[PDB]
Amino acid sequence: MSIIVISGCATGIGAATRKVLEAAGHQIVGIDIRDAEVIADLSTAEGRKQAIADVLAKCSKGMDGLVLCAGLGPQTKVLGNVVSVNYFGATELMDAFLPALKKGHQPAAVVISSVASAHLAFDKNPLALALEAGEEAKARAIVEHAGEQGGNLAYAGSKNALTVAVRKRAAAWGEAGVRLNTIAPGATETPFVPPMGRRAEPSEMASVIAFLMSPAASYVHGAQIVIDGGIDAVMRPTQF
Amino acid sequence: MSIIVISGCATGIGAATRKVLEAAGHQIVGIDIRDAEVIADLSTAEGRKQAIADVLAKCSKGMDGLVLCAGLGPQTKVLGNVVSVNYFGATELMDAFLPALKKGHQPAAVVISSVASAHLAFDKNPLALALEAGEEAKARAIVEHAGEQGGNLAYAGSKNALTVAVRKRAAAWGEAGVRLNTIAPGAFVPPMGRRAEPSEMASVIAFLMSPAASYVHGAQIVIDGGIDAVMRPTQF
Ligand SMILES: NC(=O)c1ccc[n+]([C@@H]2O[C@H](COP(=O)([O-])OP(=O)(O)OC[C@H]3O[C@@H](n4cnc5c(N)ncnc54)[C@H](O)[C@@H]3O)[C@@H](O)[C@H]2O)c1
Ligand SMILES: NC(=O)c1ccc[n+]([C@@H]2O[C@H](COP(=O)([O-])OP(=O)(O)OC[C@H]3O[C@@H](n4cnc5c(N)ncnc54)[C@H](O)[C@@H]3O)[C@@H](O)[C@H]2O)c1
Repeated sequence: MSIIVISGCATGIGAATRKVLEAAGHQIVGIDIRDAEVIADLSTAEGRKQAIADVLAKCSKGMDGLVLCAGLGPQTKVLGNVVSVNYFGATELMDAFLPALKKGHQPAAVVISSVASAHLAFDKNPLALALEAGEEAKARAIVEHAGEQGGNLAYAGSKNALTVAVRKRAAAWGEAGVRLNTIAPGATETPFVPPMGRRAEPSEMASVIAFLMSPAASYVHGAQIVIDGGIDAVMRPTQF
Repeated sequence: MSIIVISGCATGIGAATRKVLEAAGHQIVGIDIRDAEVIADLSTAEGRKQAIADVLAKCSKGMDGLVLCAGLGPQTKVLGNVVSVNYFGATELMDAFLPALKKGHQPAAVVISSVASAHLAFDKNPLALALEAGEEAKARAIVEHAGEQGGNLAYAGSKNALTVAVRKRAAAWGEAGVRLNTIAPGAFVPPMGRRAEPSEMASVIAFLMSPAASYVHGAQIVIDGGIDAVMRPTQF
């Protein structure tokens, strides 16, 4: 009846989000390497193509929501996968799912970026043009040839490009009647109480996603919601 | 039982916020020039000081929340008031209420800034140094001698300084165990294709004042139907 598609649903935020949205009465179609209705590794072009097809086959009448939580962190063995999953794993899926989203009830989507998205300027992001141009092989080569902290480049670079990608889609998605926002998590407890000085439980990310997926955020669109206990504000008080 | 102080409660977002927070079971202590438990004019230092004392008198045991919605837009007769209310009307109150908030239950505060806060860079803000130093007379003088479109300067400049002020208070409020965030209402046709209802600003404030936002602090939530994204895709 009310379908919400969730990538990266097996663990962390994706899993916590699935739990919350399921309690809200939604039917979840998850995408992940395991424990998901759609088994897929989004690190390759073919893998996402198949994941997209498998999802749509289950959402012929459309979908009410989309939450893209799949992601890989810095210090991932093969840095090329960080770029593939973090960027294309999100961009290709949201772009292919928009038609189905347009047919849903109060359709909304949330993309999980990262506070890291702001540690680099898009115009000075070594991956920007390649990613924006869909040149996956090139983007993966950039980080695998970066050397020193190529991990941070791959992570912050993909996330920064991802947040911009989402923001540049605001006009089109708005026209389609589908809200699209990102959350930018800070330190999460992935293997109430004031936020400053502690990590967040994955559920604290999920509670914000639920809000962004609900009528309470009916006028929130194209925004990046930072969920980091205040760290970003201390670091960049004049930058927002 | 659960007290939430709301400035600018008489109309707009402040009125809608009072409504939603009351529907949640909160007791509201409003601050405004009319239709409020605390009648006050935040455009002057003495007005704020009196407003602060009147509120604290009703919150001797503390308060659970604070929502600062008082504000004046560009094209206000006397521009000095735009700066006084938008900036000092917010900063002096949040600073004076922190001790009370600290005594609260899951205390949180929301300041209403504006997407206009992003139209200027803090280091290029003619009011920045003046407002940060608490030089109200000088700040009012700047906008009153700005001539053409002093209204946009007063507004954007006060809002920009406000967001920065709130962010510069993240460390202290974080240490005090009180969350402090801002929402930046939109202020042509947005991507979502329509104007916002005050209730759509209030529902976000309600969220920020709730446990659902337990890990959201020092953030500025833009509520503008997508305009900011279209205008500043690479800036956030
Ligand atoms: N915890 C943090 O420090 C932090 C901070 C900022 C942003 N984030 C972001 O939040 C999101 C979720 O992070 P998390 O901390 O909950 O991690 P997690 O490991 O709990 O979840 C990540 C998910 O991505 C899936 N995944 C990984 N590679 C995949 C692939 N190649 N194909 C398909 N699915 C794949 C995993 O199976 C997993 O379910 C990510 O986008 C991440 O970058 C995390
Ligand atoms: N929705 C929008 O158009 C929009 C856009 C961007 C920012 N904002 C900001 O949101 C806040 C409230 O906006 P609104 O649209 O609900 O406005 P509104 O006019 O409906 O409410 C503003 C409130 O401020 C009060 N106020 C004005 N001067 C005061 C003073 N000198 N002393 C005490 N109280 C005073 C008013 O009486 C009123 O209750 C303001 O800070 C405003 O700048 C609104």
